[PDB]
Amino acid sequence: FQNSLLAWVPCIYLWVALPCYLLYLRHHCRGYIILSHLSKLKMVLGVLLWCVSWADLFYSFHGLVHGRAPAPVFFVTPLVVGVTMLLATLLIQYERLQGVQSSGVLIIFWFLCVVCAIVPFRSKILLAKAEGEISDPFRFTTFYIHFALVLSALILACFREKPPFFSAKNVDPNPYPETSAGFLSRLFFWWFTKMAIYGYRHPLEEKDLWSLKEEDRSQMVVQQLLEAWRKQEKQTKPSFLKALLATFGSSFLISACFKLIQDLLSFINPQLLSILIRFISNPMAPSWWGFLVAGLMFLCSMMQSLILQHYYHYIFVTGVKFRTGIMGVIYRKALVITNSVKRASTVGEIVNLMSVDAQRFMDLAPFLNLLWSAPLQIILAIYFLWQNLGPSVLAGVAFMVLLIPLNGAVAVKMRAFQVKQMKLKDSRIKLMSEILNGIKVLKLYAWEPSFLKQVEGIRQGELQLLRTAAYLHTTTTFTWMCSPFLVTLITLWVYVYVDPNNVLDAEKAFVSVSLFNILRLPLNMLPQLISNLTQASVSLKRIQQFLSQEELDPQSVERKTISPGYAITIHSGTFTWAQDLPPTLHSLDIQVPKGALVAVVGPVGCGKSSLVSALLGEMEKLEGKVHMKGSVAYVPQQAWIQNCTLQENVLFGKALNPKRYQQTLEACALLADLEMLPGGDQTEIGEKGINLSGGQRQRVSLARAVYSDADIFLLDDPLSAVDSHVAKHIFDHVIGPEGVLAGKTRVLVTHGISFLPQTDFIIVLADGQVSEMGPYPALLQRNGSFANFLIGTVELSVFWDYAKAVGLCTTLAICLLYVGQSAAAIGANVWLSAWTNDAMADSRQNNTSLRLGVYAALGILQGFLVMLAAMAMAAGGIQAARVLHQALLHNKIRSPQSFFDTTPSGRILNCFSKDIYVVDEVLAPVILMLLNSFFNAISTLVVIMASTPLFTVVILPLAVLYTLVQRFYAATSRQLKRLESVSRSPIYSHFSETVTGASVIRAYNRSRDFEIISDTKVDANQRSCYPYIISNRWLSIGVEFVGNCVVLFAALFAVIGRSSLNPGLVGLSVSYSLQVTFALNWMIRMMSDLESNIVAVERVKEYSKTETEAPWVVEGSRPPEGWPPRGEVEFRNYSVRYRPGLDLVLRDLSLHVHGGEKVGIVGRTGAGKSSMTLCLFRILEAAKGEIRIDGLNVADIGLHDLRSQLTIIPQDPILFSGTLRMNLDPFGSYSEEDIWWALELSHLHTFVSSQPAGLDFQCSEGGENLSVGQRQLVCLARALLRKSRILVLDEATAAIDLETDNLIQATIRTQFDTCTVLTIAHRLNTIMDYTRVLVLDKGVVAEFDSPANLIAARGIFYGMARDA
Repeated sequence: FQNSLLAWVPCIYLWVALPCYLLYLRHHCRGYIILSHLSKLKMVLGVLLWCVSWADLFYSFHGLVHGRAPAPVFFVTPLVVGVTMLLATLLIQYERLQGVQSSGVLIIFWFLCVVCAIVPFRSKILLAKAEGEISDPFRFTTFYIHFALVLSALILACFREKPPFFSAKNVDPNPYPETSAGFLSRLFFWWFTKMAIYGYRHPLEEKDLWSLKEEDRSQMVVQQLLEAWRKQEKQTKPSFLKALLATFGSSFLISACFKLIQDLLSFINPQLLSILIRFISNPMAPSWWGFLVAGLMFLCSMMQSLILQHYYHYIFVTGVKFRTGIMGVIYRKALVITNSVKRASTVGEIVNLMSVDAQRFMDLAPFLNLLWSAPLQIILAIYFLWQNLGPSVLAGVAFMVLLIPLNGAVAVKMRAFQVKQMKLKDSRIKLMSEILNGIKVLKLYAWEPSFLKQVEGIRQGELQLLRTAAYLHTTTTFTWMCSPFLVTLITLWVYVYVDPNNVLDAEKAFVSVSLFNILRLPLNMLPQLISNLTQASVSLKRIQQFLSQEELDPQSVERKTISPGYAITIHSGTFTWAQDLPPTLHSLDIQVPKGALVAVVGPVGCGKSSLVSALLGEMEKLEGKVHMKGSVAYVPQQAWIQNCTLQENVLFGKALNPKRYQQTLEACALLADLEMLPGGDQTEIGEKGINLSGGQRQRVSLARAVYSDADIFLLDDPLSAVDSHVAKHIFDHVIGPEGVLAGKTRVLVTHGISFLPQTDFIIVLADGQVSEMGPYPALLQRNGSFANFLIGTVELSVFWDYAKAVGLCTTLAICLLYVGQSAAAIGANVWLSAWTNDAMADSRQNNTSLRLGVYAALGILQGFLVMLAAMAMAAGGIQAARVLHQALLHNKIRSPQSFFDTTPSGRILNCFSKDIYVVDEVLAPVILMLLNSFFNAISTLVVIMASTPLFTVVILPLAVLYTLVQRFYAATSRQLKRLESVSRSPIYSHFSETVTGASVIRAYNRSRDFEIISDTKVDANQRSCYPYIISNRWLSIGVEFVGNCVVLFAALFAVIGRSSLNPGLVGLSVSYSLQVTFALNWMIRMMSDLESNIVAVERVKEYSKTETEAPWVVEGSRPPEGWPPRGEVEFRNYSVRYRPGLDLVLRDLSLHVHGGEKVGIVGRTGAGKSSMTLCLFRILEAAKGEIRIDGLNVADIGLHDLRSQLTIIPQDPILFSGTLRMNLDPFGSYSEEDIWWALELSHLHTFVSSQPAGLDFQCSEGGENLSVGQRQLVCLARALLRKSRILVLDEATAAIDLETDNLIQATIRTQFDTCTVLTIAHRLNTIMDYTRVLVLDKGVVAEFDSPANLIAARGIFYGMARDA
């Protein structure tokens, strides 16, 4: 009694001298004392001094068992001398961050600790060996480890550290706001709030993120990991694992003690719950016991949920440096791997070495501690269950383990139904892409119903396949909602029936419920652990074998010594691409003097590229030596271009000299290319840029080499794909004698001939052996081989649109079917909470059978009302998918052709691809988990208010706080993930190059510059991944504060009303409140996935509203059938426009055409003739005037009763992939004997009759498996299949030979001589045989008469005819 009271004295010194000392530490303002061995070894005497109170504290809790109760303030002292230790070992770490060499407060604090211990020390030592023997060994052997360590800390406290030598300000813009943050505003992540608020009001941009602290930069993590790798390589067993284990494994032990002292801190709270329950069952205990056990119960869950949010802050940051020091030691390897290794792989398979690999190393970081933590708090969380419910928790753990197989078999059965839904979805999207590509022709044959039905036919299969792939989410909401009940049910059923006298009471039931909740989380997240450890040790082997490749940098060329006058000197060398292959170049004796233009020529493949590769060092030199001196400019055969701007490629790491840059552009014949390029020159080139022509690319490479102005110019025939005139001009102004590169050494490798006469010097290779080395005439006269060779949020309207699509008579059957299961769960819990209040003295308390039955058959009802609601939600999700996709199709199909002209077919397809996939198979389970987690946080919070009603008064501000933190978090964590997505891609797009073009980089000795560029591209990703690691901690602090104020109040209001409560409903109210923060984290995760995934359904509903003209059939205004060959198609003041709001394309046009007569439409380009083929077909709806067919107003018919009476031969020949039968009659109303006859008229009969498939011939993606003329014969065959009375031919003589043209015009003349044939053309010779010709000019009719009369009229057609 007289020692515990004394133990408080130092522990009350810190907590009163802290606020008057921390404020002092706001007066140095720059300390940063360096972490030496006297500090990191000093703040670890804190953690052990804490683990020696925990071991002492839980010995008191072992007094509840065995009945022997310690003193009331005898388990409190270990819990206050175990928080000042977590405050000592934190003032040590925070004083170091300031400039406090001698602590002052901490030294006298340790002095107090030792002095306050001496009196208890001198209270047992005189009674230890004098009295006798051990005498309670635990407290006697624990009081010294809190004296040995306190004396060690006192010794290490009165020391003095080195001077701080704090740095300068060193940063003008906004820095990381953790450096220079308070002690409270750093424990609670309060420094992020300034961004969160900001992120709510404005859109975050890369200009707002935080500059990295210096030790986190991209170049200072790869530099430390490189040194470890090199030190490992010196060991002459090169393994990579221990290199980064010795690199980061010291910031991974700082995160393995937070995890420890948070795993140990989470088992206190069940024990305090047991104390509280035992207290309420006793009516004589003073209330301040209850208030003290309800106060500790919150200040022990507010530092178990604070140490955990700081373990995550250090293991996520150490994971952003696993994959930053690895994406930089690979990129530093990609620049030195020999070319054999590069050619024995794929450029895109090494990109995957950090795109796919080396990025799951940041996923394995969080899980790398569950390797020792998850076992630790199973083995421990069972030990506490065992002393509560005895061996009857073998079943409650066996079931929760057995739940891993029967929940991992429903993650590989959800891959059999997840690939079958990917092949089918990709077939559907391929059909959709084929429709969107050619929609013009598919709109104007009135084939819309056929292809629409064909798309619905294979959407039906996908929906039917989701009818069985969404009944495996019924089995993922079971083990999440009905497992917490079923473990309790199995445990209690075994417990009450393994022994008749196992009385079930309040503590046994509810503290063990709490321990089951603890045991749950580390137990269901072993599957992910094994998944990662097995799929991220495959990655490590790939990275290890890549880094253990062969680097070719053996100084293969001496850049120092040459006999004066020569630039290149090869001395009998031999070269091969790889040692296994036979040598490619043998015994080369080459003496290229300075400034000389040497042309290296020979038979095609005689060793031309190999010579340049050897001179650059790319070839493995088997024997010999090469001495080349000077800066080398290299022009590769296949030009390599950065994903950058044409000025930066041509600059290529040189200072912009505009006087010289213009000269290089003019000499390399690039000033011409600066005109027709979109942006001029600053346009991007490459994959995100514009595909330049091959000649343009190789001239860009030549310009890069020329502007580099190096000493030597190695050339690999850059003018292969360049026109002769351009090639000769380039040779004159750049390469040849009069060119700029006159005083510089040159080397030429070529297949050509015309450059040899202008050459200064020529070397002839002979199968890897130099044959002749002489000038052009000397070699020519010898008759050698040379002679022979010559952003906001979503409104309620979106959710109501989704609910209406699902069916608001099925949205009800879900939102009042979780209410039923919520009520059944509350009822089962209340029934248990009345079973634990057994008849405290009565023999007839033998209704264990009844009490167990009305609990089993009432938690089961809570099962059959979540499967019956998960199934209803799955059915509603697939119904919404079907309805929304049906609307999307039936709208975009009927959309006017103007919408397709405006919008590119790429923006259309993503909606059918990525805005429906989200609607189809990620919204259904996100809704389901948001409903799972909302009806767990509501039952939990209405079983508390039902027991202690006063508690309700605190739920109004703890809901304002929770919704406020969600509104502020989701509005920022949404922008940081978008902002991270747009910056993760450039790293890989930059690693794509520097692998393909590492030879060019090395040639301009430009490897350091590219390392710098990769560092600043990894660092821009890293500036946006450091937030979103802290917006998730500033959230989990504002959610584990709401979830721990509920813990405080559910106990405070249960001690306040202790006279009406009983040991039962308080155990429920309290133990069922510890996991109110596990359902508030899930309801924050899902409420923000949902808020972002649901913009897509309002996009799908936005694009389903675009205006359309959709009278396919009127069925009430049907024109008379049996259409006659009257052909009396007459315009009447007709006027049309492509775009609503533009000028009149055809103004006041008027004509009358009799049946069968041939009328031709000709004119200048842009006269609107094309749109004329679109005005009879009502593609562009009649604006002014009208159009009449046989005296009938066309504007009064269903569109598919208009277009199904007119036939054309459309401009673009489109063949939709499938059988050739489909491409001739999609509606399938044509007999097969007529089809073949049409193929004889089409003159395509020979092809189809010869082919084995015949009527089932397969077609590729739009007529690339068929020649052009075959495509036009297919169109003509469609025409003969239709054979209406009106035909509108469309200019089919543009890019085909005459023979096909002969066939098509002959068939038109013969077969359709009984039809009204309208024809448009630019080739008048096609229409010279037509009876009458119509000529349009400026959208108004000018001449309309016979070809002879129009020629006789001396008109525009007469002038146009002379032009042909």
